[PDB]
Amino acid sequence: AQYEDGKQYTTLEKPVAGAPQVLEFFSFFCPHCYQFEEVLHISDNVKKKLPEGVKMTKYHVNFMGGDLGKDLTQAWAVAMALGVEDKVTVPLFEGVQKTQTIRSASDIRDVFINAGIKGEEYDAAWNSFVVKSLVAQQEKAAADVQLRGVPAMFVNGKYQLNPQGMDTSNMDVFVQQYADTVKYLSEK
Repeated sequence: AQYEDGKQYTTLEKPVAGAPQVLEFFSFFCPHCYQFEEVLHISDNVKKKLPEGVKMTKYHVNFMGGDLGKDLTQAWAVAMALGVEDKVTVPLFEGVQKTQTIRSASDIRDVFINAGIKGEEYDAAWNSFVVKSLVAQQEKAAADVQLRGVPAMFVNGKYQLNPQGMDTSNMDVFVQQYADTVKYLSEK
């Protein structure tokens, strides 16, 4: 066939029930994740090819960057709670990987302040049980799929994207193959 298990995707030996429809995992420490966000705009192109009513979920992971990695997972929970993902994603990536000006929780917080989230509002969220539960959700989702690498995308808790088996000569062609594969898996 044109789409083949073990080629553009792999199938989970242990499918995950009640999973988000499109589930993406990333780390702000992850170099291909940076590319996926700033150069390729994967999430956005996948969305444009998904049907009506399909929600996309994106979670941060702990297993890169040690203590700061965990802070980032909590900060991402804050972004999700406040709905400010689209305002902090780029400066968090650049602060970690480009300028390397993010070295502490306080430096993460600065990114949010500069993005216009108020101090009182950020700290309140940071310490909230709603954010604690949101951290727990990110951890559980990654645990459920035995996750040891990012970037990762899972469709319906059964299929996992396999970008190593797509062409990389053309950046644009790669993105469409990726997005088209997600759509195919989605209709499966």
